[PDB]
Amino acid sequence: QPHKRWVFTLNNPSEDERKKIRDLPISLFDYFIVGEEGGRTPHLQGFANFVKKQTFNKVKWYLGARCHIEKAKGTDQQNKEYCSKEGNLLIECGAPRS
Amino acid sequence: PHKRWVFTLNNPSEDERKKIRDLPISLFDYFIVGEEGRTPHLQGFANFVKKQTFNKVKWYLGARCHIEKAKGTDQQNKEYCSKEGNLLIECGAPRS
Repeated sequence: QPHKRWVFTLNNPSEDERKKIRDLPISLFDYFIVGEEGGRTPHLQGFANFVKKQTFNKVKWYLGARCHIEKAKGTDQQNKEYCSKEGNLLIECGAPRS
Repeated sequence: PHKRWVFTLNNPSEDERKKIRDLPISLFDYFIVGEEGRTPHLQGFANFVKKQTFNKVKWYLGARCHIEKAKGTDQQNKEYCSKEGNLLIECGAPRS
């Protein structure tokens, strides 16, 4: 079952892993935010709200194999707040839908 | 070369709108383009990461675009591009 909204984390991300995420097209998303957190072991904290419904395999293809991804929960704005809670954003793109 | 540009596209194709929307997140520090319009119209603002000049920008945004170097605050061009309030693309953050 594909869903539209995914959350995801990446502990200790490589720079090639950072560029894979930033190299995504702006059109993939209604809303996209990934903050950097932690620097005793920095992890990425990301929430993606895709335009189309996406499948696990497709969310992993886009973000990276090493990401831990699962269906998101809560309002768009709620996860925006969760992802920008250490105040070091890497990517924001779009606007939070309902 | 400059980093900050402004552009319009008069009556812009669906293939022209998805060409602009298809662009990488990693090209811009700020990027906004709203739709305005009886003759609809695309008003944008691109604050790249790298310095780019004309022929680079027009390979990215689209040939028949009307581009030029920007002037005003980034939150000024943001207010300009969202005056009509129908946003197509916002990506990054309005810088210094």
